[PDB]
Amino acid sequence: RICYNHLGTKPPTTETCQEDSCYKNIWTFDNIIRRGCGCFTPRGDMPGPYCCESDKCNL
Repeated sequence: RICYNHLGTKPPTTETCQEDSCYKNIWTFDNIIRRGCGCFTPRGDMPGPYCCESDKCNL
């Protein structure tokens, strides 16, 4: 599937990745959208970003 791992300062790379789930992380520390193919933490307001099992999965 495709999930981006851009921003911080440098915005061009995207992870055309093989994992069963990917996450949208919109906080970090630096107030930014920097994220990836990983996750696998049930997001029942548990430690982690919001994690989904679809291509992009809402930008």
